[PDB]
Amino acid sequence: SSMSYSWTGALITPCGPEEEKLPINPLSNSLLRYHNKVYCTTSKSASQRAKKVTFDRTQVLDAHYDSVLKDIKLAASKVSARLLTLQQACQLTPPHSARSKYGFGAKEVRSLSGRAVNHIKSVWKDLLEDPQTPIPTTIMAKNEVFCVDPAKGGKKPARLIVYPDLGVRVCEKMALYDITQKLPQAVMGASYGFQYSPAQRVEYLLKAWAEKKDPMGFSYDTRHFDSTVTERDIRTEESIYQACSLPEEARTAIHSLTERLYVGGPMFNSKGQTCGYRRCRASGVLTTSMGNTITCYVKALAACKAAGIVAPTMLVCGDDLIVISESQGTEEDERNLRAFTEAMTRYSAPPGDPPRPEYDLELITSCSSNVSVALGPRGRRRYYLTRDPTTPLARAAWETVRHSPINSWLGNIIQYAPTIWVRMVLMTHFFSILMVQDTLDQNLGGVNPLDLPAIIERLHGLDAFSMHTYSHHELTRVASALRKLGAPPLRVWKSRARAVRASLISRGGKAAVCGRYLFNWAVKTKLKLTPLPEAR
RNA sequence: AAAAUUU
RNA sequence: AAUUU
Ligand SMILES: C[C@@]1(O)[C@H](O)[C@@H](COP(=O)(O)OP(=O)(O)O)O[C@H]1n1ccc(=O)[nH]c1=O
Ligand SMILES: [Cl-]
Ligand SMILES: [Mn+2]
Ligand SMILES: [Mn+2]
Ligand SMILES: [Mn+2]
Repeated sequence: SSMSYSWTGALITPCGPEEEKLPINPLSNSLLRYHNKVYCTTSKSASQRAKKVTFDRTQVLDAHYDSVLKDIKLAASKVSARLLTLQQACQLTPPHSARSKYGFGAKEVRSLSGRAVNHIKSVWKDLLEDPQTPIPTTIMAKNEVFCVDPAKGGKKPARLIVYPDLGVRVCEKMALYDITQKLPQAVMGASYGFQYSPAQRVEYLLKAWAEKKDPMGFSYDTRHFDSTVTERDIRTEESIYQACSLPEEARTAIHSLTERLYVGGPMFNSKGQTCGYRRCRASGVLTTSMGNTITCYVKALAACKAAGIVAPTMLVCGDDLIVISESQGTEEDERNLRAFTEAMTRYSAPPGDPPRPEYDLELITSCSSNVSVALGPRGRRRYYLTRDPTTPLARAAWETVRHSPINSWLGNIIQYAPTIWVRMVLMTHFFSILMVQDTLDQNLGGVNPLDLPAIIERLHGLDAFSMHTYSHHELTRVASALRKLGAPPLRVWKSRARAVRASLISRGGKAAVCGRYLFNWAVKTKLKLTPLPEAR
């Protein structure tokens, strides 16, 4: 029935200019050599993306769907949710949010300039009066950095971002922000992934695993999820929103956004031409994340039911899903998973790669990450979260006139501090760089490099400084990724680390603490690391 | 472009 | 600011 998009043939033009790497990358040329492999997805590539996501959806629901949808509305209605004042919504706007066509941007919105507020007032008026005229949206290519992979095609084409004008974005928040804060957790409970921290994610998975007599796990991800979302899914989304206690004024705003924006509309490129027409999710609207998550969850819980998955414990984040169930033997597990996929496929959520039962927690990947295990200081098993370092390393080498990658180095150091690739490679590089630069004291992304030990002890536990005996999968994957980007292998990073360590120690102060906690892995005779005052 | 988590 | 979807 529904085509996902149609296209005039106008191009998807760039919003800014898309910078090139330069013949010299002075921050990362000591980190890796293969700079030719590191690229940013361009707007020229958007054409290729559009072909891959334009297709005809058909959808066939069933008693299991209906049943799951019903139960989900009974959950929804134990929720009441308020409108947000025009003003409170204005100030959830991000500081750099793309400006409005009507002569103001986010500074004005956040400061409640009166031109901005009056335009927003009229926009909300029109939402309440007119509940049908479609609302124009802008279409743009997302710029992100990867490492080329010739196995899987060369370069990925850019994903498509589709969004309404700033005025409209504020009105969405007025109508729905409060819902986004309450509905998913109410509807999905413990299954709602975003509620958890990484530590909690890991623990939730181990508890789920431990409680099965005989566990089986898998993960699922939908190919081009936003384009698989049907008009009917979006209206069913509305009807889930409506099932809460709402002010009548919200209901009209919800219903109107739904019919005017969410289910479809025309799309314009940055130069103003009509680009095409859309009848799936616009990724760029306030409801993108909540919607995806709720919709994914309905389809998934139904498909579990269609396929016989026993005692499923779920975890859902957007279109990404893990299910840990009671195995019915491998012959049955294979068959049930094929059934799961058939169902999701009927529901219009077809797999990127077909899923597969697993019986070892390390082999389940979701949101480009997985759980792994090492040994702690006293020899106890320590479970932690990690990932292929390929992309983060490529992003670590993205230097342009307009972009430094140092913040990315730090981001990953914090998020993945227990991993062997952060501890040996990124930490070593980061500290080496700043020492020589003599900018340790300086803040970056509102964090002081010299706090890191406290920060990591707070977030990952003191065990992140003493972990050893990493897994084969993890050693293999790391070695393989450093070889792939032409970076030095782990032994060299051991040498560089000893030096960085010595120089930090002999600097005294917080540096020396950094050098002793972060790099104790690097010395032959360890120290005994005690908790840190600063952390509690 | 939107959200969540981390800080 | 970082990461993720
Ligand atoms: C664009 C999205 O709606 C997207 O389709 C969905 C699932 O992401 P995915 O990583 O599995 O990609 P597919 O589209 O399924 O190929 O998460 C949203 N999403 C994802 C990435 C992003 O920057 N913004 C976004 O709103
Ligand atoms: Cl231990
Ligand atoms: Mn997907
Ligand atoms: Mn309605
Ligand atoms: Mn996904």
